[PDB]
Amino acid sequence: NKNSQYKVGISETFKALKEYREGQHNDSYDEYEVNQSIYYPNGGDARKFHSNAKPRAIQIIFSPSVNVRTIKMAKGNAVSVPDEYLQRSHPWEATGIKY
Amino acid sequence: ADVAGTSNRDFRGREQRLFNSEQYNYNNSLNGEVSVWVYAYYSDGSVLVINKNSQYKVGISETFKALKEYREGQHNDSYDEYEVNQSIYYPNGGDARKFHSNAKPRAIQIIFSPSVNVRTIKMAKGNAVSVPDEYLQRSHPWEATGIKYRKIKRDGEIVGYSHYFELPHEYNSISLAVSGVHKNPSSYNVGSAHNVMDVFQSCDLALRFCNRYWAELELVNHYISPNAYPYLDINNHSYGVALSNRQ
Amino acid sequence: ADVAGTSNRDFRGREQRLFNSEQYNYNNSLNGEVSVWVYAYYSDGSVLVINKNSQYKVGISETFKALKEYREGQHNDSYDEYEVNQSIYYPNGGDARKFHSNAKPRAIQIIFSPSVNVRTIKMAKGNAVSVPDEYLQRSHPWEATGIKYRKIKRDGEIVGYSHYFELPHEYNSISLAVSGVHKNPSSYNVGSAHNVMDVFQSCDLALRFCNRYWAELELVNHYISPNAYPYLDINNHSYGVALSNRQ
Amino acid sequence: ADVAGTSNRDFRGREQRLFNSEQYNYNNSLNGEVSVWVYAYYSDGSVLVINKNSQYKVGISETFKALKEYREGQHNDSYDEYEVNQSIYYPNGGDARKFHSNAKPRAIQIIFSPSVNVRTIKMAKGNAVSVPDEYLQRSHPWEATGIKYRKIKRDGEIVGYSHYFELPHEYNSISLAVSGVHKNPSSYNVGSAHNVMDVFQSCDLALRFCNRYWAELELVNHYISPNAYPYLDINNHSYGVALSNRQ
Ligand SMILES: [Cl-]
Ligand SMILES: [Cl-]
Ligand SMILES: [Cl-]
Repeated sequence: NKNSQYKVGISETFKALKEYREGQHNDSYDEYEVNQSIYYPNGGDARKFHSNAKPRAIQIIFSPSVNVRTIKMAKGNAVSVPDEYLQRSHPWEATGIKY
Repeated sequence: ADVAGTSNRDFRGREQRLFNSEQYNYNNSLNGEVSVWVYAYYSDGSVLVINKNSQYKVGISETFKALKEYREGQHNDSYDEYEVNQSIYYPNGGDARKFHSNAKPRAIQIIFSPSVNVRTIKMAKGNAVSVPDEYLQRSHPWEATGIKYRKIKRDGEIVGYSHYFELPHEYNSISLAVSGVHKNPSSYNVGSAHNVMDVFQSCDLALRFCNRYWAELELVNHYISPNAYPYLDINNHSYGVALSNRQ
Repeated sequence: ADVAGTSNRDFRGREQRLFNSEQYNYNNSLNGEVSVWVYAYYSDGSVLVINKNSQYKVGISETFKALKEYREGQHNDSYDEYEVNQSIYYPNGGDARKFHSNAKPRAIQIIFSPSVNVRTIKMAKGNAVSVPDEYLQRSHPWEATGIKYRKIKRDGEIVGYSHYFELPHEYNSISLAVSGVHKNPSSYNVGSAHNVMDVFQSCDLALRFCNRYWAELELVNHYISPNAYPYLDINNHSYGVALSNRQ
Repeated sequence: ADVAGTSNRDFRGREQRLFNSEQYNYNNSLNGEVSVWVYAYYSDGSVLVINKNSQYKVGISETFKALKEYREGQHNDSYDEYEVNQSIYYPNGGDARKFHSNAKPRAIQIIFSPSVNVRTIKMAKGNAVSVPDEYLQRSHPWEATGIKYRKIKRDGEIVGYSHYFELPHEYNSISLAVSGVHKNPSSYNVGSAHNVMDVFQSCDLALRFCNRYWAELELVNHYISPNAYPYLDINNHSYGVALSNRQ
């Protein structure tokens, strides 16, 4: 959650959105290897096909004080590029119509 | 139809050249990305990359501690490295069991995308307690280092800009921020009242990436090359893809 | 000699076809195996296979707990998974630190060898405390599910039979047994007094196999294909070897 | 309509009574389940339940070692308990650091469903190396203990059968198997040639359940009561549901 005057946003990497269980085991070495295999195909040496730490869905909610026409989203790939290659990336999409 | 590669009717040929030219030129538009990379090189040959990609302007700011080597899911001497930090912040301030932490970076490479204006680049290279120039009272909060950036070139095209500095001495203990502004040859100020709130949104929409690769070879193979990123390796070899007016 | 592939004197050709036909037909004899496989699919993409191979008849019976994912030589949340079991056996019966155990199977595939009689197949799909139908008092101990089995076919031959069901809901918490009888088109009952003690010995001589593979790809490559086993993958692709009257 | 509870036209009333009667009677049909439970009582007040539910006949067979207390996801003295096993198998055979293992059961309760024929019940209560009666040479492989089974009754109906024996002495070290056959008052032998292969399939289709509950109270609340199972507690109190001709 972020709460601010005038404007507000959240920006998270692939890694930061993965499940983290505070004070429990997290397969932290294997999950480093998972990250390498997500960043580049066959880039890692993980002992699993699918990390259960990967999100299954995202909900974005705005307060009723937002102007919906101003909403912008940068949904990147796992190495934080909006649209396949930086050279051809618009840094956001205006997704207000979908809210 | 005309035969391939013999006439002005090779539309497949003309479209391939336009496809590459449009990518090059879109990146340099005010609609396009500007990107910075900081590479921290460690003595075990591993490399931390921090990347940020944003519209209008972009930067990275890291503390002394955040630039030290961290091996995800391995032992890191985490208690001794707290003590190392205390002895770096103030001479004889700590109780570490080592003279030199191998987690300290041996060098930094800063790379900008070719969409940066080099004259806008600014760097705050601080001491280990995050003061730019010895004491805050006498610190200019940045230096304009653009003149030091080398052109990373492939097939005669600029694919990026590199500033590299080694930290080979025991006293090279740094905090680091770098900043650049997207090219804007127009007289439309992207920060004028009309568009300033879009620049505020760009700060929130900027995407970050960070990862430690085991070797420069793994960085070139699995980070630089697959993403068409510019790079300069220890042997002064340039990587990247030339796009302007090219098939 | 006659030239290869031109006449009825290609004895190498005729023997190759008979070799394959004899394997197909031996399996369908009362001397031959009947085999069942249960595949438990987990959310991490791993697959538990349980196989049993026996003469006359064959089955597998597993508790709720035994079908849960177990990673040999890794951490399994073994204390929390005891608590998960208590909360599955009775609502609010446990003190687990999670809503959904990722060790719960997401789907089950049952496969029989082509030597099964499909009309004999029986399944006991129980609740998590191993009761077939809500309460023992009103439970028929099985359902005859043969009508639901799809033919796994290669080159027009039936190489096996598949029943697949997903468990995608939080309330899909099962115990499982399945049973089938070897084809017997004759009027020699293999369980008649003459041979009944041989069927008792078959129960003791049945060979079991179990293993967790990391991915369906590893299962296809290293389990299904090397052993000439039938299979149906998530993309509805059939695996196995056609043998009847084939080179 | 007629008023509730005043006439022979209370169809809701008649259907409720038939619904319960049909459950009672279905269980006693040859289509119905026969169920056995073994309860192993430990000194810490915990109770291991092993349950098996099958058509035609049912049993449980456990080694000395398998009946010992196992606490999932807690410390179990696993090395010392190996040594305990060696000293139980042969006097002075081990090097344990204790006189009495608190993992040894203090008592056993065997319960059968009311669908059992009590005259068919058989028990093999072995020594710790799984010999029924001192030496194999002189061992009958079972005793017919039906005469010792008490009727578990609720509202005048038999809801189950109980055999209970304490193991309070240091020398009470047992292996255990128990077996019973479903009621069959007909002259249709379910093991005659016509149906014998269905009895073989029943062995494979039998569903098993096992779990350690922390207390008899937790067993009554979360295992016995929710599943409409019969039970007899330490205070000689009967649990279960009367169904025959009852609303
Ligand atoms: Cl523009
Ligand atoms: Cl035969
Ligand atoms: Cl009947």
